[PDB]
Amino acid sequence: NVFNPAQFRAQFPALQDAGVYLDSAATALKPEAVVEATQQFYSLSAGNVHRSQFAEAQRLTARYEAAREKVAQLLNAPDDKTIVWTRGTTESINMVAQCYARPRLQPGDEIIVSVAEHHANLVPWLMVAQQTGAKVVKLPLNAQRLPDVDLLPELITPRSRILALGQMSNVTGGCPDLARAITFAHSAGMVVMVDGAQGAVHFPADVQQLDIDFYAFSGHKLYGPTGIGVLYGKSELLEAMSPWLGGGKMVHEVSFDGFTTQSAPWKLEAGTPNVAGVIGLSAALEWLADYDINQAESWSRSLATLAEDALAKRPGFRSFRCQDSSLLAFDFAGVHHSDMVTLLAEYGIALRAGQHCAQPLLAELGVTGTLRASFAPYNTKSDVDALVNAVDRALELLV
Amino acid sequence: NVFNPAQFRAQFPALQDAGVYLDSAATALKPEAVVEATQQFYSLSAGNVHRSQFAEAQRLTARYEAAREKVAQLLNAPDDKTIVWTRGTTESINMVAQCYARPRLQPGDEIIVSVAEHHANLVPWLMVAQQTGAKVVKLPLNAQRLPDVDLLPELITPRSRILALGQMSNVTGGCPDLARAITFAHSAGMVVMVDGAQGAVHFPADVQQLDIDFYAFSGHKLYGPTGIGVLYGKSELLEAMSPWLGGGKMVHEVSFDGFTTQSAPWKLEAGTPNVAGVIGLSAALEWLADYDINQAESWSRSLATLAEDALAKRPGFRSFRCQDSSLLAFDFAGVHHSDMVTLLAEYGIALRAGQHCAQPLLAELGVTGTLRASFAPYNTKSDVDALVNAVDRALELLV
Ligand SMILES: *Cc1c(COP(=O)(O)O)cnc(C)c1O
Ligand SMILES: *Cc1c(COP(=O)(O)O)cnc(C)c1O
Repeated sequence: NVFNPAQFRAQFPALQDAGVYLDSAATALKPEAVVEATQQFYSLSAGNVHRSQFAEAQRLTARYEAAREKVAQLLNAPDDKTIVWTRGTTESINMVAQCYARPRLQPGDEIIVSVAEHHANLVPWLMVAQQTGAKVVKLPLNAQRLPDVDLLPELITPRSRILALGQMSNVTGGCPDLARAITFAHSAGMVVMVDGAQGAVHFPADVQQLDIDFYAFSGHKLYGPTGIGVLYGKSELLEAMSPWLGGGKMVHEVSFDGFTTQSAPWKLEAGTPNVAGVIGLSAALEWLADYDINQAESWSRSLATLAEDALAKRPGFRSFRCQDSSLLAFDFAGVHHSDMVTLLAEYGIALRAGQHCAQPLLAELGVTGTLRASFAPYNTKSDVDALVNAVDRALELLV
Repeated sequence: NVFNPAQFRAQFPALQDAGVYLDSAATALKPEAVVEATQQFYSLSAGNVHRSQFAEAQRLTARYEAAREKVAQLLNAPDDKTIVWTRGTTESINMVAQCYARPRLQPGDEIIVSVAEHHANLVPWLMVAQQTGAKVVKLPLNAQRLPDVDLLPELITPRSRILALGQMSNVTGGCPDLARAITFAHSAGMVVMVDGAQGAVHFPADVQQLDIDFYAFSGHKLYGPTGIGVLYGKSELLEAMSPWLGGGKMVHEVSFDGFTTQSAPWKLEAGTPNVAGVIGLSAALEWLADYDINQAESWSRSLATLAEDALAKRPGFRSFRCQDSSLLAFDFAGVHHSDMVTLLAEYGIALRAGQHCAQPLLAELGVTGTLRASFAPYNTKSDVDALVNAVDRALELLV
């Protein structure tokens, strides 16, 4: 189970054309298993007849049927009925806000949201706050740029009901002390929405050991299809939630006088699922299971380190990176980000700049945007050199 | 632009393995263009670098960027910003209920829902009725099994605010007189949710000539990806709607004090889109545009006729088919549906039985379930013979 970066790399058909692909934290390239399972799914009938490809069809069904269990295995969830399909981390969090919090929250209740949250884990709370007369309370950063979990006892009041906290920022790659935050929140009877969109990729959460109430992530960042994500909830919480969308499949009986719902997870999954997305995510998970994530992520982090140490030698560098993360957000003094993104792309280096859906974090860091190079296990030491060499030449052209 | 069934048929890689595929109204097979565009999308970087497949990458971008316009062209919508991406007809209708109706509806307002509606166009109305103290009012069927649009003046009151009406039933294939219903509803100041999940496939609605307020459909029935659908709304209505999910992309500015939203359609599209679904749907639409839908649908309907006339010669047949539809729902006296589905599948015939997410319609028809064979332009006269021959033998084994 020894991680071999060249073995991992060989599985990604896009890699040759992609150049030096350093934007995995926006979205990941896919291994051949995800490409092939999706191609089979769309190249075969989903019906009950197979005159020549029965083997391939039985595989697809087996991938679909095992898919909740593959997510449960990634999170150490105790059973697969705690896994709910969504179209992404965004939908998952809105489902918790609307189906769990909205029916419960009273005027004046408080929702503590960290300053490092992606918009996905902030906007739905501002909305449900408006809807219920509840209030969003800021969790600030500490001096090392992580949500200040030590502040929580001071910020928790009798009115505190929900904590929304990201396991890992898509800007700094920082992870707050999540075990401690959850200990403090639970002493106060609160429930915690953990945004795992980056955390599931890099440090997938053991939701039992961490006692996580709700955990959300997206397939497309976890080497997998677009349009699919997960909500994990403790079984009692999924049971406590109101239904989400209404329609087929989430009901048992329906008449003009009312309806009876399925139990979770189906209660929360109206209409035709994104079958291609569930099958491709299952394929991504089954492919990923062959790799030790600790070794893969240590490799990715080591490349970010090489890059950050090198870039730190050039005039005007600033890094926003925390905890030797695989994600390297940075700036250069006297450089327009979009110019640098474009010049890097001419050198065959794919990365991005912008606000990263993290306006309050950036405001707090005193910037309007950052460049961000993120490293994955299909990157190499030569990708780091290519990045640094391209930056040198961009600086020469721009500064 | 002469329709040629053999030309249309040749485009579907699944067909050989699929046998005689008669379940298109549950979900459609895909043409090679949708398979290939999805394979390219997942086999290439979505980033800014392409060292060898720049041509393929520019195509994918062009498919994505033209995709709203391809939907607008199918519906004769006046502009592409009236097209909103969803994960399916179900989400589209819930978005209209939650974002348009819920903020407006007062205790006692009335929502008229036809007895022929799929659950997708009934459950979200029962939910928003509960939420707002509004009431769902039944639109009954006439003697020909269509929603009784002539009854509408009698059923419309001062309190009537919304009409939910299916353009085409997924059971009977029946289409109510939609122009007239919309005339009556609009005289009353009401808005109309038109469920087009089947109608977009067979008789795609001209939303201008029909003056449709909201129209919904799903990609997977329109020869296209799972996990993608459309909401069309008149521009003033999309503007009037509250935001749907909160998160990235649907906002401009976000802080702890509030947020400003994009205008429609983006206002209503939080988080990372289902990019593979948008690109594959665009590919399905561009492929479909080469065919005259009138000729294709007349061919599909002609096969359903051949099948229904033949099956009507066997003892115990009952048909639920309306208007010589491409969809043929039926029963045989003294036959357990699931037995017949299984025996047909041994003969290589793929169809299904069940409630078709239409409990109130079935209750009204006096049945618990129907078989349903649905015909598409990739079906043939020999498929009709195969179906009839298999039924004969099933009857012999079962009755
Ligand atoms: C399929 C269907 C729906 C629901 O579509 P989903 O893709 O499952 O959201 C709604 N109405 C009719 C008439 C349908 O056939
Ligand atoms: C990507 C991301 C999201 C949102 O994911 P979608 O797939 O766009 O719904 C939320 N949080 C973090 C930390 C992310 O990186």
